[PDB]
Amino acid sequence: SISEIDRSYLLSSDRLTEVDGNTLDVASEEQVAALKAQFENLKDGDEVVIPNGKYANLGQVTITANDVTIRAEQAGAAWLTGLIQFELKGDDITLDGLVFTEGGPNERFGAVRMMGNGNTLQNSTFYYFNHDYTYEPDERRSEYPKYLWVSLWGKDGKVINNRFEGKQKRGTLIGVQKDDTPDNHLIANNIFMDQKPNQFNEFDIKEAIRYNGNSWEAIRIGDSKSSQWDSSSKFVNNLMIDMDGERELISIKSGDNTISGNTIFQSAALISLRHGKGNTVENNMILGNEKRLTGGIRIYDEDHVIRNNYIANTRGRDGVIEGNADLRGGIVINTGIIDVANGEQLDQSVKGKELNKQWTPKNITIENNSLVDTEWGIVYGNQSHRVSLFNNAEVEGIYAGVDIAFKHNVVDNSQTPEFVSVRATHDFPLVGATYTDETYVGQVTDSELIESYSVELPKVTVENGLNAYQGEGADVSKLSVVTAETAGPDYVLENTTK
Ligand SMILES: O=C(O)[C@@H]1O[C@@H](O[C@H]2[C@H](O)[C@H](O)[C@H](O[C@H]3[C@H](O)[C@H](O)[C@H](O[C@H]4[C@H](O)[C@H](O)[C@H](O)O[C@H]4C(=O)O)O[C@H]3C(=O)O)O[C@H]2C(=O)O)[C@@H](O)[C@@H](O)[C@@H]1O
Repeated sequence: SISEIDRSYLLSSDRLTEVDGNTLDVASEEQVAALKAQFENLKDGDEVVIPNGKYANLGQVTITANDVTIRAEQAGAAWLTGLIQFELKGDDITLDGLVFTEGGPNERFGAVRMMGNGNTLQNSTFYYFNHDYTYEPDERRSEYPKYLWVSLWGKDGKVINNRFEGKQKRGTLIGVQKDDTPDNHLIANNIFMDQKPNQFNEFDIKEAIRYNGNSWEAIRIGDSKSSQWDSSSKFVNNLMIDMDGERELISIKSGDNTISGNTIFQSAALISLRHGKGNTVENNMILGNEKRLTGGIRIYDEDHVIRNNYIANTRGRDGVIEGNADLRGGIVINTGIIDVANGEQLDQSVKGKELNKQWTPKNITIENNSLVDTEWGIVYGNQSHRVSLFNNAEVEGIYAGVDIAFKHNVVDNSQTPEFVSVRATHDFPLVGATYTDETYVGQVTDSELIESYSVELPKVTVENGLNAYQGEGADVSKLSVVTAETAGPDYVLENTTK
């Protein structure tokens, strides 16, 4: 039952083999060199099968061949340590069953740079791959370097059935580096665990905290320069546990993406529609389990669809680092810095309103969500933005969300009705908000901004440990918890080192 879920349950499956790292032999400098030549002399259609063992410091491994598979002889038993980057330049390259641990990326765009079309990373495990690369506050501004683990630069990439555990230095774990056309990447059925910041005193440098405490996402799809183009990528059916990197768990920074059906458990980080248009966030199960600074989804930009999510037991309103508009709750409609009600846009040529700034939300559909025991439920934004991560001046000119349509949502704080189910604010009234058959039980601040809603719960049943509200809220038929029965590789590792 929902409240009783824990990591052990989420991570258990009888399908999983144990791979003992202690039973693996360390390849010699000679054997590593030989493995390396094999990689680089591949012909199209070939396979490289890596004998069980631990292989230190492969370094820069460039794959130019098409239609090749690089795989462990036994899944999980080819451990790649020290510095390594697979740079996948050919099309239709598959990496399969690899382990990256006790080492770090040889170049900052990750252990795996998926640059061709149809590249795949599957059944693989990253375990605390935070080591061996220089990691210092820089001379210019005391900024620590961002190192990713996987990056996607081509088309039709798939990152499926992997485990990405313990990313604990700065940098997004997966980055999509796209161009002007749709990418159609699939990031699905992965396990993400234990990302967290400030494990190496990065935050001790107080003047640099706004940026040093930023760029710890689990995934970033697109970026500010590319954000006004469609990616059409999918982040679906993933299991995320104790992912606490930063304010954004997932940063969507491009258009037409799907972020749906993921289970997000005790993660102090929000799905963030940061830049770009027309993104859809549906059927996710966000189970905060009462952990501080958990939350659902925060929203900038236009045309998004947020429907049928189940967001439960979340806590906390204000992130610890200031000036980053870090306002949390179940669903947060951010302020931005442009007058969208009069058609204003962000624009790379307009000083102060560049594409990396804050697009006031507009034309948002928020329907059939169930928010259960959320300390801050639907939060209408009031943040004051800074000019940039590096300029701490406050922007004068802050606007509220526009044309926000709420329908059939249920915010059920019947357990602790002192919790704020809907946080409206006369400081920033929404413009053209509509309310259709909303149900809000618990505190509603500035309720006179809201035309109508019901304060009486429909009939409530429990189906599969979820609340089902008769005729309203998230349809529980569309919802299920992702566990290691479908997510992650088909093995677990023993005798690893952080
Ligand atoms: O969430 C907020 O309310 C808000 O978020 C912060 O803004 C966004 C902006 O896009 C900002 O520029 C910044 O993104 C940078 C950053 O450097 C990030 O790591 C990423 O870098 C990518 C990108 O492809 C780059 O071109 C690059 O060379 O490296 C990549 C990398 O992964 O290293 O994207 C760039 C960028 O595209 O501009 O942070 C963003 C974010 O965190 O969501 C900021 O306004 C913050 O104060 C505020 O909290």
